[PDB]
Amino acid sequence: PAAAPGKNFDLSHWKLQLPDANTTEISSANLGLGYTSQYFYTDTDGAMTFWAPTTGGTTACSSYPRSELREMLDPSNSKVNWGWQGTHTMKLSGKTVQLPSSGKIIVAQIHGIMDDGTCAPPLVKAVFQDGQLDMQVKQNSDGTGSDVHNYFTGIKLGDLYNMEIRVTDGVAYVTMNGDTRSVDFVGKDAGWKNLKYYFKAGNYVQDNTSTGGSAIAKLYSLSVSHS
Repeated sequence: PAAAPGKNFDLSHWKLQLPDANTTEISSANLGLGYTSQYFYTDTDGAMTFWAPTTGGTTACSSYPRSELREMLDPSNSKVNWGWQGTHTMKLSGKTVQLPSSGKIIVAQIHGIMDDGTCAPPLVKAVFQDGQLDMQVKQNSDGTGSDVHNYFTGIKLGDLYNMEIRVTDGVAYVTMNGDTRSVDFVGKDAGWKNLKYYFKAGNYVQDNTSTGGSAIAKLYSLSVSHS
């Protein structure tokens, strides 16, 4: 077998969340030993790949199944996360190869978290459909209300894309393929100062129907920078 993704990529600052029955989480340490399964594997082109089925497990603060990386500043403490001040950036290149029957998955996020580690809302969701990418940014830190929608066209099922998600001083900057949009989330609602944040990338499958099928998403590069 080809080298597992945590041998190819530096995953020392991520944990992996799975769409198995008991929604399992593989620590950074285990990713580093070379964890691989039907959910997470190195494909023949080298890509780090998710398979998640729509009938998979979903946990307490998720309506849908995922095979997805969750950023761990401190591999042993998921309460260590970053905030609105300074600069925090994820860059990745990827492709979505298979969709569920909904035709929709999420391929990257910035998720909110409370200081005590409890559930908070998502801040940025990279919503992938064949030929429609919506980098949605939440407006209300309490989790009510609608998102600012940011639409990019022409990115097809199977196309390689380049993505950046940066937060600088409470402004979110969302970029597909050199097209950057921004949303001043901390200027829209000072409550965002009271929350912390971490990155996510992989396959969060927006379909939980019994007949939904499964989704495959790939990453060829993934890095996080905290200026």
